[PDB]
Amino acid sequence: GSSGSSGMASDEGKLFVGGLSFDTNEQSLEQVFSKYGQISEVVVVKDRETQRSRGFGFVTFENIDDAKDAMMAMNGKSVDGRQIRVDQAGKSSDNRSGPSSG
Repeated sequence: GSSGSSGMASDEGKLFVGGLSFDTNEQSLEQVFSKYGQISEVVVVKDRETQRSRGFGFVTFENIDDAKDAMMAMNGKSVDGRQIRVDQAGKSSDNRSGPSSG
């Protein structure tokens, strides 16, 4: 097929990584994404029964450019001899509030 406008440019900060090796943990990822740029936090989705690892995760970056900066690097990279991919994940979070005065 042939696409016209090749460019989303709608990064929010979170990245969508898939095909992560079981070994790949919240730390490993960071250790890598850290060499590319700054990181805010990591999130490795897991099952509810075995609670091991679904097979994908997401690393939150301070700002937008911060993430996209690393995406252009990981996007189609090999972490420890793998073939995972990286691209704009999107925006997914739940509201939350906390006390101030006590």
